[PDB]
Parts: sequence; C-alpha cells; structure tokens
Amino acid sequence: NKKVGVIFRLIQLVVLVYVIGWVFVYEKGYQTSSGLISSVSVKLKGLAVTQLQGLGPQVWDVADYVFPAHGDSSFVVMTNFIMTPQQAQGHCAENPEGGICQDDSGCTPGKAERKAQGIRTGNCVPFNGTVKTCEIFGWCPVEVDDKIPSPALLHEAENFTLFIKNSISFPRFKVNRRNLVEEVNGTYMKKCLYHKILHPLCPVFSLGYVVRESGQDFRSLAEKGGVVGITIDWECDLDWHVRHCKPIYQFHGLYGEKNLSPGFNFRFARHFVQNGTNRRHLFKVFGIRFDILVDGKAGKFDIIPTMTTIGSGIGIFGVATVLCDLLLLH
Amino acid sequence: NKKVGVIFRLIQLVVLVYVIGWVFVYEKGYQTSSGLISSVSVKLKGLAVTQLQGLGPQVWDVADYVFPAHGDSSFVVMTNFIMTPQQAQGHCAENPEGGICQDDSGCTPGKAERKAQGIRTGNCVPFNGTVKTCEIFGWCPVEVDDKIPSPALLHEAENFTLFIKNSISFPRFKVNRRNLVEEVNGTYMKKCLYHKILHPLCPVFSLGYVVRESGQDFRSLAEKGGVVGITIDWECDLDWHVRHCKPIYQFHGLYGEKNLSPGFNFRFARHFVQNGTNRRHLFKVFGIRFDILVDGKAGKFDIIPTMTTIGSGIGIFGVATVLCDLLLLH
Amino acid sequence: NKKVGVIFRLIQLVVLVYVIGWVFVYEKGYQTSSGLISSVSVKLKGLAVTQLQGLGPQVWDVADYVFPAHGDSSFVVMTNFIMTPQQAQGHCAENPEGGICQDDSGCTPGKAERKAQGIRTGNCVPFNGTVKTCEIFGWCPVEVDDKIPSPALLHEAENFTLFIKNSISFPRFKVNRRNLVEEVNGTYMKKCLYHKILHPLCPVFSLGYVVRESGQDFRSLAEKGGVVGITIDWECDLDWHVRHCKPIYQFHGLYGEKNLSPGFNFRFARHFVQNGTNRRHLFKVFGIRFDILVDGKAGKFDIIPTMTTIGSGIGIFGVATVLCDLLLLH
Ligand SMILES: Nc1ncnc2c1ncn2[C@@H]1O[C@H](COP(=O)(O)OP(=O)(O)OP(=O)(O)O)[C@@H](O)[C@H]1O
Ligand SMILES: Nc1ncnc2c1ncn2[C@@H]1O[C@H](COP(=O)(O)OP(=O)(O)OP(=O)(O)O)[C@@H](O)[C@H]1O
Ligand SMILES: Nc1ncnc2c1ncn2[C@@H]1O[C@H](COP(=O)(O)OP(=O)(O)OP(=O)(O)O)[C@@H](O)[C@H]1O
Ligand SMILES: *[C@@H]1O[C@H](CO)[C@@H](O)[C@H](O)[C@H]1NC(C)=O
Ligand SMILES: *[C@@H]1O[C@H](CO)[C@@H](O)[C@H](O)[C@H]1NC(C)=O
Ligand SMILES: *[C@@H]1O[C@H](CO)[C@@H](O)[C@H](O)[C@H]1NC(C)=O
Ligand SMILES: *[C@@H]1O[C@H](CO)[C@@H](O)[C@H](O)[C@H]1NC(C)=O
Ligand SMILES: *[C@@H]1O[C@H](CO)[C@@H](O)[C@H](O)[C@H]1NC(C)=O
Ligand SMILES: *[C@@H]1O[C@H](CO)[C@@H](O)[C@H](O)[C@H]1NC(C)=O
Ligand SMILES: *[C@@H]1O[C@H](CO)[C@@H](O)[C@H](O)[C@H]1NC(C)=O
Ligand SMILES: *[C@@H]1O[C@H](CO)[C@@H](O)[C@H](O)[C@H]1NC(C)=O
Ligand SMILES: *[C@@H]1O[C@H](CO)[C@@H](O)[C@H](O)[C@H]1NC(C)=O
Ligand SMILES: [Ca+2]
Ligand SMILES: [Mg+2]
Ligand SMILES: [Mg+2]
Ligand SMILES: [Mg+2]
Repeated sequence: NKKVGVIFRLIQLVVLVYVIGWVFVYEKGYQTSSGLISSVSVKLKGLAVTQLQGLGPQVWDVADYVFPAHGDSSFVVMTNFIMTPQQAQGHCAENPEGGICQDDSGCTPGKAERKAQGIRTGNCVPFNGTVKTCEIFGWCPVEVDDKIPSPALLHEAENFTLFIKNSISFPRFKVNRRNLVEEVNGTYMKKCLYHKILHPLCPVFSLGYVVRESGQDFRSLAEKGGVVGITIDWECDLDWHVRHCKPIYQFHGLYGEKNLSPGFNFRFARHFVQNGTNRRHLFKVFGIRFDILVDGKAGKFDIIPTMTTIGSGIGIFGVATVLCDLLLLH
Repeated sequence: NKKVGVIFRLIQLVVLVYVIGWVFVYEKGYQTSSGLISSVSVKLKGLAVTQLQGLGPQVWDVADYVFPAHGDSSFVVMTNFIMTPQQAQGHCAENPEGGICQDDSGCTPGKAERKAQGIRTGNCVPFNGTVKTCEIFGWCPVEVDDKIPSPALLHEAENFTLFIKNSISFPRFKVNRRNLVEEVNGTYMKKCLYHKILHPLCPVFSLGYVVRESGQDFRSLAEKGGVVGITIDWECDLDWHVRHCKPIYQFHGLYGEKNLSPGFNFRFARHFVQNGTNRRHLFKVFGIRFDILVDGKAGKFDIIPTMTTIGSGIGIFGVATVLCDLLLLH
Repeated sequence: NKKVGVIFRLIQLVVLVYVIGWVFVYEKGYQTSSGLISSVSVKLKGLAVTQLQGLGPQVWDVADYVFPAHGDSSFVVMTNFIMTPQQAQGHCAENPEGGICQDDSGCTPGKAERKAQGIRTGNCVPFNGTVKTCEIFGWCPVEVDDKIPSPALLHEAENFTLFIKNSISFPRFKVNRRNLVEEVNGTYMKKCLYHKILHPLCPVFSLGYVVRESGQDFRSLAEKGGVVGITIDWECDLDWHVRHCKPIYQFHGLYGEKNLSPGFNFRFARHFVQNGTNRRHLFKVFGIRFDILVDGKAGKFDIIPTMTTIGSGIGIFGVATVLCDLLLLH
C-alpha cells in the first residue's frame, strides 16, 4: 500500500499549495478590504459655431453645451439641437402630431388625454396651407422636429477635450488619492490626450476617442443623441507605496435598437423678458449622455484577516485529509 | 441495527439532494454573476394651466415643471408653487417670522445669525398696517409663504405620462439591454399606460398611478411636496434567450411625520433684465421628486463556478457523513 | 489519559462557546439584513453680500449660491466667483494665455486644437497696451481669471445653516424612517447646531463646522475651491423599537495636491436679452462640493437564518472535534 500513500501525500501537498497560494497570494486573504468615497468633477474646453439659415452665427462654449454646469458625474454634451425662438403664450394652432381637424365641429374644448400640447378652444385653424390643426392656448411657435439636420450642428465637439477630476478616500485606512497621480505633471497636462496604451494617466479625454472606445460611431450619436458609460477603477494594494495606486478608465457603450426611440434627447427653455413681454427659447437638444461611476477597493495588511485565513486553511486541510481517509476506507 | 443504517442512508440522500439542488440548482451556483452599468433617461409629457389671482393664465410644459431638464435619475416634478415676481435689491421690510420690532432702538445693524433674510440697516419700518419688521437690504418683494393653496395649482399633473428610458449593459458578458423590450413595438407605446398586472412592460408611467402604487395619495403630496422612490430590477438568466430579460418596476413611498417637515420643497429664481434693471422671479416649488435606482444581476454558465460548487458540495457531503457517523457511534 | 480527555473537552466547549456567541450575539447571525432606498433633500438658509469695485452691492440668497436648486445629494455652495458682465458675440481679442502674436502673419485662421477660445479671424489685435493677442469670434469680454481675490467674496458662508432631509425605507421589512428622530422636535429645530457630542441629532449643519470636521480649513476651500464628503449611516436593529434607529453622520475631506489643479471650480452663464441684443453674464464659481452618500442596513429576527447559523455552528464544532481527535492521535 505505497501507491495509496503517495496519492495521499500528493493530495496533501496540493491542498497545502492551494490554501497557501490561492487564499493568500491570489485572493489577498491576509489583507482587509474597505470602500472609498468618490466625488467626480468634469470640465469641458471646446467651442463650436453653428450657423442657421436666416440667423447669425451662434457661439457655444462650456457653459452652453454643458447643462450640468455646476459639475456632476452624469452630464450631457450638446451635439445637435432644434431651436424654436420667440415663444409667447396665446391662442394659436397646435402641432399636427396631436391631431388634424377638417372643421370646427370636430374640435373638442379641453385638454388632450395623452401628449397634450395645450388647452383646445374648440376651433379648427389652419396650421399651414394644406392641413389644419386644433387651436390651443400656449406657446404659439410650435416645435416642429420632423426635420433633423443630418450633419451635426456641433460636429466640432468630436475632438474636444474633457478633463475628469476624481478624488477618492478610504475612511478605514485614512488615505486620500486623486486621479492626478505623481506621474502627472503640469507640463504633461498642458499637452496630452488620453490613450488606452500610450497615455493612460493623462486625465484629458477626447470625446470622439471616448465614444469610439465604447464601440459607437460619433456621427450617428451626434445626429440624434447617445449614451456613453465611463467607469473608473481604483483597485490597489496599500502594502506597496501610494505611488503604485493609479486609476483605470473603461468606456462602455449604452445603446438600444435604432428603430425604436434611437438616441437621447430632451427639451429645455431659457426664460427672458423682451419689450415687457415674457418670452422664451425652446431647444430640443440631441446630446451624448456621459455617466461616470467610480468603484474601488484597497487592501492593507492586518493580523485578524491573516489569522482567520490561516484557520480556514487549517480547517480545509483537515477536511481534505478526512475525505481522503474516507475514500481510502471505501 | 437496521434503524441505524436506515437513518444513515436517509441523511445521505438528504444531504445529496441538498448539495445537488438548493445549493446547485436553486442558488444557480453554476453561473457567474456581475454588475451592470445603467443610465436613466426620463421624459415628461402633459400641460397644466395655473391662473393666479390678479394674473393671467400661466402655461407650464415639460421644460417648466421638470427642473432637471437635461435628464437625471433624480428629478422633481412641480405640483404646487408660490410665485413672488419682480424682485429687486433694495432697502425694505423683512418677513415677520424673522423678527418684530416696536421701535428703531430695538433693531440692531448687521446680519441675523440664524435664518438671515438680509443686512439689517438698523431702522424699524412697518411691514404692514398692524406690525412692523426690521429693515433689511435685499430683494424687496420678500417671500410670504404662510398661506399655501389647498387646491394644487398643477393638479393636472396627476395623470401625466412619464417615459423612462433605461439602458443597462453587463461588461463581463458584453450584453446590452434596454427597457424597450422586444414586446415594446413602438405602436404599443402610443396607447399603453403602465399597470402592475395588465401592462408590466409599457414604458409610460402615470404619475398618479405611481403615487398610488407607492402607497400615498397624490393630492396630499401635491399640496406640500412629496418623495417617491422607483426601483428597476434587471435580474435575468443569460442561459436563456435575451428576450426573456425584462425589467421589473417597483414603487416605494418615502415619507415621514406630517407634523414636522411635511413634504418636499425648494427655492429657485429666474434672473432677467427688464427696463435696464436686474430683476428676478422667486418660486417656492412644492413638488414630488422621483428617485430611480437600477440594480440588476446576470448569470451565465461557467465551468469554474460549477467546479467550485461541486467541490463545496462534496466537502459538505463528507462533513455530513462524518457527523452522522459520530452521532450514530454515540 | 484523563488529562488529555479533559483538554479535548475544554477545547470543544471553547469552540462551542465561540460558535454560539460570536455568530449569534456579536455578528447577529440569527437575523437577516436588507438594503434601503434613500432620498436626500438639502436646504440652505444664509445671505452673503459681495461688493465689487465699480459695481453695486450684490445680494446672494439661497437660490443664488445653490446651483442645484431643485435639490440633490451632490450640490455646490458658491464661496468665491469671478464675474465678467455684458458678454456679447463679436470680433475681439482673446486671452493671452492661449497665444501671443506680434504680427498679423503669425495668426492662423481657424480654431485652436486645444483649449479653443473662438474662431481666429487671422488678424493680430492688441489685447492691451503691452501685448497683442489673436482676434477671435465669440464673446467679446474674454474672461480674465488670472487674479483670484485672496479674501473669499462669500466668506459669510462659513457659518451658514445647512438642513439635510433624508428619508430611508427598507422594502423587505416595510419600515420607513427619517432623519428627524422622535427626539427631534420643532422647538429643537428652531435653535440647534450639529455637534458630534453635544447635538448629534440636530439636522442643522454649519458649513464651517462640516469643513473643519473633515480636516480642512474653510478659508482656502472658499478661496480656491474644495470638496467635502458627507456620509449618513443607518445601521440599526429591528429587534428593538424604531426609536433606537438613529442616523450617524460622518464627514470626509476630499483634497489633492495644491500645486497641480487645486480646489474645485466650474463656469456657468446667465442668458438675458437687453436692448434687443442677446447678452450673458459669465461666472467662474469657486465653491465647495458637498457629496451625500447614505448606506445602512436593518436586521430583524427570522427562523431560517437562525437554523442556518445553528447548522453551521454544529458543523464547525464537529470539524473542530475531528481535528482535535486527529491531533491527539498524532
Ligand atoms: N477640459 C480640459 N481640457 C484641457 N485642459 C484642461 C481641461 N480642464 C482643465 N484643464 C487644464 O488643467 C489645468 C488645471 O485645471 P483647473 O481645474 O485648475 O482649471 P483652471 O485653471 O481653473 O481653468 P482655466 O484654465 O480655464 O483657468 C489648467 O491649466 C487647464 O489648462
Ligand atoms: N412622457 C411620454 N409620454 C408618452 N409618450 C412618450 C413620452 N416620451 C416619449 N414618448 C413617445 O415615445 C416615442 C419615442 O420616444 P423619443 O425619445 O423618440 O421621443 P421623440 O420622438 O424624440 O420626442 P417627441 O415625441 O416630442 O418628438 C415618441 O414617439 C413619443 O411619442
Ligand atoms: N437650512 C436651514 N437652516 C435652518 N433651519 C432650517 C433650514 N431648512 C429648514 N429649516 C427649518 O426647518 C423647518 C421645517 O422645514 P421645511 O422643509 O418645512 O422648511 P419650510 O418651512 O418649507 O421653509 P421656510 O422655513 O423657509 O418657510 C422650518 O421651520 C425651517 O425653519
Ligand atoms: C403642412 O404641414 C404638414 C404637417 O405634417 C406637412 O405634412 C405638409 O407638407 C405642410 N405643407 C406645406 C405646404 O408646407
Ligand atoms: C479633430 O481634431 C482636430 C484637432 O487636431 C480638429 O481641428 C478637428 O476639427 C477635429 N474634428 C472634428 C470633426 O471636430
Ligand atoms: C511629468 O510627467 C510626464 C509623464 O509622462 C513626463 O512626460 C514629464 O517629463 C514629467 N515632467 C517633469 C518635469 O518631471
Ligand atoms: C400684517 O402681517 C402680519 C404678519 O404675521 C399678519 O399677522 C397680520 O394679519 C397682517 N395684517 C394685515 C392687516 O394684513
Ligand atoms: C386623469 O386623466 C385624464 C385623462 O384621461 C385627464 O383628463 C384628467 O385631467 C386626469 N385627472 C387629473 C386630476 O388631472
Ligand atoms: C407589439 O407588441 C405589443 C405588446 O403588447 C402588442 O400589443 C402589439 O400588437 C404588437 N404589434 C405588432 C405589430 O406586432
Ligand atoms: C497686458 O496683459 C498682459 C497679460 O499677461 C499683462 O502681463 C500685462 O501686464 C498687461 N499690461 C498692462 C499695461 O495692463
Ligand atoms: C460665524 O457665525 C456668526 C454667527 O454667530 C456670524 O455672525 C459670523 O459672521 C460667522 N463668521 C463668518 C466668517 O461668517
Ligand atoms: C426637543 O428635543 C430636545 C432634544 O433632546 C429636548 O431637549 C426637548 O425637551 C424636546 N422638546 C420637546 C417639546 O419635546
Ligand atoms: Ca431678460
Ligand atoms: Mg416629434
Ligand atoms: Mg416660511
Ligand atoms: Mg485660467
């Protein structure tokens, strides 16, 4: 019965290497894990000029296309918009999307149950020469978004510069880290663009590069909106120096079927007073949605997790020996 | 004895079924699990007309009551508000809740330590015919919010239509899903409203229906504000087809004591220039805020989790056999 | 030997006391834990007057320095700003930090690849008496933010009052709780300031106190920006009365190296129409970023977790007895 003893010793050494190698080195059992508190700050530096027929050139800056101007992890960068200027409340025709009337008797006074555009007065007024729509009480210039410009108005926003400022701190270990690692210098930040292989630590991200890394064409998203997911990973080992701690950036493309509700869009208004009359400008903005999520874990050596892992390894070794003895007994 | 062997085989088959079933089949240990990256897009439709005393009708559209116009998981829908128009900086009387003075000597120049309304000039001026308040420097049309209208101004927002666009993707499995499931055909959305049993996949949610599902009456919340929590679950099995992956919507009502701090409210201003003077309109908006949280888990068959579960089951079987033998030995 | 036997009995009773005490009493294994749904509401009460050279006093109320006026867990409180008023689109000189030209031939028509400030017409115009900059198309009053005032403009915002309204609910146990505990009352809320020892339940947080508890001086964070992280813990036991459930507030300071990108800052603009011409006021706001994160769990007695913990304890006791017997055999 020497071969059975050799098999027993082989199982013994295998489970020993498993409990000493996988639990300690691979899983970092002797270390302890703690969460972090993260705050994301984003700033854009880009300018795009859009010229519309019958209107002067429009200058767009960081305050314009960044609607969360205060700064948030979730922000929208405007790429295409539909402008309905000089809106004023009054009795006027509605959009043909709500309904088409051939006579005043067909119109019913009240409010539409679904997709209401205003309060119908019960009269049928011609929206244009061909068709007629119900008269409603509201903003007289209706947003007609049936025509979307195929070339993106803010097409210059493809190669803009996006700077992400992320500060993370572990309360258990009392260590504060920032995306600006020691390998990040001022002269380096002056001229650098983020790359997956060349410049990973450069905190300046190109919007077109971010969109292309996610797997989406920038033009199709700029046409009618899009969603891009950015994730920052702070997995690091505090047994080494804090210089080794560096963030990892991953880009994920969030998209759906193109036939049903493609892209991301919303409507906002700028209220102003002109000539003593309250007016507003309505914009249907097709912009790319950027969501930043920060998840990180830090491991530092501690005696209690080490002792617990040693006890678990001893228990696993004992269970393995007992199972081998039972298999030998048959 | 025979009973000893019967009990032994019974425990054997019980632990075998346990390690091959609940542990393996029910808990789905043969599949790996990972998180998702989610982005929430919300769009509101519906119009409400509010006619104030001594003021013309005010038309409110999606851009108006939705203050997060860009689109976020946490958004506030206006249901009631208190409007103080034409606010200009100057020297004027303060609110009575801040302080009541009977003479100029009682007033003290400076700023209030708590609940400051303006820089006190140091003179006692009559707020109205009966009482007098300290003169302060700031917006002279001071907000008087002691009277809240019992009927909600934007009470038509009960049966509005809320569209939620959620795109989730699992980076581990590289599978992208959207709330617009294959059952959603685009024409179904034209005439569907979300229901717990009838229309679970309709992406259009009625605000009143959501408030009722949360366990609250819409009128009481619309009067003085409210908080409603919406959760979306994406638990699915990747071994089946992707069509089986469907989101589950749950509504939670977040409330508290009605006596102390009832509802939810905030204050914002719209700055404009009229007649060469900087003026603003102050609104105390009593509206219901909706917080959308997305959590999902996907499982797909993998060999390593299966092997680990098989090893754990074999270990548990061995431990159970040892314990049964020790118990039968007595 | 009897001594070996009593040693084995001592070891087994020790491990039994361990598995019965640590798992049940200390770790609360007999009860199950679930997550919560949290919504954070913040309200600021404070007024700061900033007087600029050549401009009248400016009143900044809650609606002014709270840019997320609708209310969110992540909000920025304005403490210092650089104001550039009366911005209009035109052909004027650019900022000298972008480029300096000595002749018209040096200028290149087009847009800058990095940090673009506008569309260069191609002519070199004098920015001031000494130096000349490239003429660009855009907002003529180019922002000159080289000089930052050392005293914070909104330095009065140090001892302002911040009220946090957090409502949490556990869907598994259907228990709803709010940060306003039964001990907190209206008279207490009228006059109280949060303290770690004196007033832990007071929901009114002083901004200066919050910044000092995080470990940062308020002056530098007000001058050049800062980030402060607030965490709310709702760890509670449902075996006791709901009165014992009270939130715990912790403040974490998120900072980085001062040499490279110190503090937090953003840029926003207010659009208005004056004299029939579209104009805007651009502000470079240096403010403290406040992030509120809520994480908590609740535990209530259940039979299935208790039975599972009892089974695990019996298994651990059996494994320990088997290992002790194997050691005694050696
Ligand atoms: N989106 C961006 N693209 C390119 N560079 C950026 C961007 N954001 C910041 N930077 C650079 O990082 C440096 C430090 O950033 P910081 O947060 O101090 O901005 P800032 O200096 O206040 O902005 P500005 O350069 O407009 O004054 C700046 O010199 C700036 O040039
Ligand atoms: N809140 C809502 N209530 C009801 N239907 C909605 C809502 N939001 C969107 N829809 C419908 O869903 C469809 C697809 O949504 P999508 O994001 O394409 O809107 P859209 O067509 O860009 O906006 P609009 O309908 O204003 O032109 C639209 O035809 C629209 O009618
Ligand atoms: N930032 C704050 N600082 C000090 N006290 C506050 C603050 N926010 C709210 N409170 C106090 O809490 C009480 C209840 O809060 P609530 O949300 O009802 O405010 P409110 O009464 O709507 O606002 P206001 O007091 O301005 O009318 C109020 O009486 C108010 O005095
Ligand atoms: C009038 O408006 C309708 C709206 O759908 C459009 O189909 C039609 O072509 C328009 N006619 C003219 C002459 O513009
Ligand atoms: C791409 O980047 C360059 C900068 O080198 C810029 O000039 C160009 O306009 C960008 N492309 C688009 C489509 O904006
Ligand atoms: C700063 O770090 C960057 C990293 O690539 C490096 O290229 C640059 O030379 C460094 N500058 C100094 C002054 O060390
Ligand atoms: C004057 O204002 C005070 C404020 O509380 C109010 O109680 C009182 O009724 C007012 N008097 C008149 C005549 O409006
Ligand atoms: C309920 O919905 C209907 C649409 O069918 C609408 O007409 C009605 O105004 C809604 N109720 C309220 C109180 O808004
Ligand atoms: C699309 O799916 C919906 C799901 O309810 C169904 O009612 C509708 O008939 C379907 N349309 C088509 C054209 O299949
Ligand atoms: C002109 O502007 C430049 C910008 O850097 C500055 O250095 C210089 O001192 C200015 N000269 C005068 C006279 O203001
Ligand atoms: C500190 O708080 C007091 C209120 O007691 C206030 O008067 C003072 O202005 C505050 N300090 C600063 C620097 O704002
Ligand atoms: C309000 O709460 C405080 C905090 O302990 C307490 O001292 C005070 O007695 C309470 N007042 C009332 C009326 O309950
Ligand atoms: Ca205006
Ligand atoms: Mg449309
Ligand atoms: Mg009040
Ligand atoms: Mg600068």
